[PDB]
Amino acid sequence: ENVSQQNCPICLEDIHTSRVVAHVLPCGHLLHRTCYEEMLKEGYRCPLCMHS
Ligand SMILES: [Zn+2]
Ligand SMILES: [Zn+2]
Repeated sequence: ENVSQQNCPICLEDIHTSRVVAHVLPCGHLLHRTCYEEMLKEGYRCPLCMHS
């Protein structure tokens, strides 16, 4: 399984290490701008913490 290539669990979309487009969460996770709003809206436990 291609786990070496990251994905956005916030909405099952694509994601990459480049944080110029992807906003950095203060816990070190990346998500596209809109998804930063979506996630921060909930303030829920960051699922990305399971994958690194
Ligand atoms: Zn997303
Ligand atoms: Zn985290």
